[PDB]
Amino acid sequence: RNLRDLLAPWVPDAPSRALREMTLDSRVAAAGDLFVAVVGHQADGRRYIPQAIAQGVAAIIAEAKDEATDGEIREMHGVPVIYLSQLNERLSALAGRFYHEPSDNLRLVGVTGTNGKTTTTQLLAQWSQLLGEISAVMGTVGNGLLGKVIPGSAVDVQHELAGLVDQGATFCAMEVSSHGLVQHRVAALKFAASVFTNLSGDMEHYEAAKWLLYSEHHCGQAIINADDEVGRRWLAKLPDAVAVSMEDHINPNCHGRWLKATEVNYHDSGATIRFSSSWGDGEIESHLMGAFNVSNLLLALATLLALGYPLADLLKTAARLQPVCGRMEVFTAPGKPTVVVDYAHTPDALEKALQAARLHCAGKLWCVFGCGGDRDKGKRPLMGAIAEEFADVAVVTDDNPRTEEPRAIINDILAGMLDAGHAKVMEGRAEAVTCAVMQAKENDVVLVAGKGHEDYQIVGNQRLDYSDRVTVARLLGVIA
Ligand SMILES: Cn1cc(Cl)c(C(=O)NC2CCCC2)n1
Repeated sequence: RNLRDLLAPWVPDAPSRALREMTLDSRVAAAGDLFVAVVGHQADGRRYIPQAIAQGVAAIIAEAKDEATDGEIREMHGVPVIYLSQLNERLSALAGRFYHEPSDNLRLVGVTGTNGKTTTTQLLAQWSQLLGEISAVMGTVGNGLLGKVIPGSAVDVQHELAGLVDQGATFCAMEVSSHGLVQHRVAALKFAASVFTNLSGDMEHYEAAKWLLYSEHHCGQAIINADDEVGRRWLAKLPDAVAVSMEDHINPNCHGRWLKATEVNYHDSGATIRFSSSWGDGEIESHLMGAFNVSNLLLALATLLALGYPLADLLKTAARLQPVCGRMEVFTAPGKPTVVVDYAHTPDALEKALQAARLHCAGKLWCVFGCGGDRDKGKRPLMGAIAEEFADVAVVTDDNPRTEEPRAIINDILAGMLDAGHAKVMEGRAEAVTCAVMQAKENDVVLVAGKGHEDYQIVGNQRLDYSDRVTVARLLGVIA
């Protein structure tokens, strides 16, 4: 890594210096590093130029605004300080070149939208890896190769993706936040494909801003949910985009590429998805629950088809797609009720989970849940209300009561119900789960909400070892 090489595309006669790492933070700027002095959140990194020089950085690239001309080469205490106008915009490109263009050395897929980003990301990474890729994800959960994921500027994005390339990643599924897009955090990334899940006088400027940004990015293949209203607005202007639907929104007059679920059967262990596409028709057996997750799976399918993965191979491997751990995660066993573990711990999330669960439920829908102690009490009656309305049987129990009287939390939940008396109450979460699962009929569904993947119950100050997943698994006679 050389300052001259790094800046060649922009600054013709830049000094030759060996560079170690690239950083925005003067406090971690070691000897040999490239320090990047940016202006932003009422904060100016050019303040910390002498600090960095004193800490022995090899060179500095700084914002030119008010201080210098674009590409102006100065030197301070033997250290090259090079000024670039609108450095915030160019940071991704700068970092990209520094880290040897990671997105040009793997198949990168960006997923944007409000919901389904994490699930769609994980499905893409999974399915691609099942077809021979070494796949990775970068998202809200975290970054890493599939299985080794662990918990943010334009430089960090390029640097992390470079790390995944070094680890042998050939495919990466990236969650692209709306916020990050507006702040040029992915401005210079070569996306093989961009996916849109959903959105949930003014409308003109918002759309204009988004359209403007789109034209500035290398989005690659566009894969869009046509069941979303903004999705169809995108599709109207993008004749090469792939339209995906499960609610009869493909308009075949356009003669574009498409994928639509024709019929879907939500059953006790997942969904059977019959679909047609411009790549051909087929039937997928998904082990994921709810309509939203069919949509996510169809988006991932359409995306991989668009990138040239063969339909027959994707079909062969579809059954092996798993859900995100503790996200509408189904547990079935011969002759026993279906049990779904979900982390839903807010009113809206609980409602979604129950509505999702209902689709797979021939018999009665049971909801086992509680609320956290020593936390905002406002949600408690709201979650009670939702449990009452959208489930047939509400089993109110404990969920991290902490120092707060467990029964006090339950009472707050019950307060929200029209008919608290028809709710079952059982303290001991384990016992309550056991109660729902044991009493439920074969064609019933038990949603165990609130914890999902978490493997602890906080009673008092103790963090006791407990898992919904393990409890459910033992009762059903399977492994979590
Ligand atoms: C600026 N930019 C980068 C990405 Cl990625 C997107 C995006 O939102 N793409 C979705 C709408 C058009 C196709 C899918 N926009």
